[PDB]
Amino acid sequence: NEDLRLHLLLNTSVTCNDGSPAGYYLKESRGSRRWLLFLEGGWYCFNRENCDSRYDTMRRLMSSRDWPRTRTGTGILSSQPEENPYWWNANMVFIPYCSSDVWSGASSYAFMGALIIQEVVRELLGRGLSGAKVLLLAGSAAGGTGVLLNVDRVAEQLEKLGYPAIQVRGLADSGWFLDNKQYRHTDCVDTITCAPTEAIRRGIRYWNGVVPERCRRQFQEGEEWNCFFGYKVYPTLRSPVFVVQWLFDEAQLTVDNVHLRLYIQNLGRELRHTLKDVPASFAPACLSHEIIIRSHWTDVQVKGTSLPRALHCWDRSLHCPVHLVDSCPWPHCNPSCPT
Ligand SMILES: CCCC/C=C\CCCCCCCC(=O)O
Repeated sequence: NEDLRLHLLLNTSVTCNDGSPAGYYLKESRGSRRWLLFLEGGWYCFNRENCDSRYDTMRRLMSSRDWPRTRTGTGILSSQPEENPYWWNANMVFIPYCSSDVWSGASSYAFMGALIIQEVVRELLGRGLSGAKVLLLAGSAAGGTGVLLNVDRVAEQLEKLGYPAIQVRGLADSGWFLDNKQYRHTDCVDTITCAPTEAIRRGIRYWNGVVPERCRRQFQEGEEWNCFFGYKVYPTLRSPVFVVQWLFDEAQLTVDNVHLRLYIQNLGRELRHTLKDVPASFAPACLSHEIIIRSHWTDVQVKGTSLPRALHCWDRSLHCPVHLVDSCPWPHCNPSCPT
């Protein structure tokens, strides 16, 4: 009924990590010229040991063999007006994360995250995307970072094939991280604990990871890893991109080696600073991780404006405030924070 339905890619060369076919879930919207393509998150692995361990304990993130044939859209993928006041009628696409590579892989464990996005788009042309006017590439966590890496690729691809009437845009949620110093230094062993900078150096070589050419050209060769960090990729992006980022992201803190005060401040403070020249943003002062596909994404507010209203104001100003960093230095100084 309102279910998004599973499709597997007709090009079987484009796969999940274990060779199973990749795919996408879709709920078509009679009428709408608006497309929402959401990239799922779920960490990553950068060497054999970590990927083997991910494969045994979090196998859904590496294979499509057990994917259910349908799933219900939630938050911004919801078709219920109460849950998704402005976007409920869009064409809804969910792209499951089965490449453990922050959607950067292009080598044909296989790491193919960038080609999966590429392939999904090509398929959707023949499903009404050909007749589309707005394409919003959204994603949470690793999927939030994957938007940054892919949004201009997706734009370029759609010109090449003869579809300049589609406007590609980005929404990066909980995907904007700092390449910073750890609280308590430690070796690059576990995914959860390895430092942000070393993790991706490892990752990019392991995944034959590719980054957007406009960021790539403007770095020394073998230095491509820099382009995983929002502040370094962003000013280079041609596509308009809205940034949703908790000031105190739980994933950020886990790789900075915190386990539940002067350090916190510095992080929270620099986040404000990295975001002061991104005009499209929504950074509530809470302790959390991800929001755009949670049903309670309508409850959060900064400066009187909800997240759904901010994105709408952002959308209106592209065809009502849009830059909204919550103003304090402490998690739980904002009464509408979740749970
Ligand atoms: C937070 C680690 C440094 C960020 C570097 C590259 C992007 C990876 C983002 C993965 C977020 C991990 C949490 C998740 O995906 O649910």
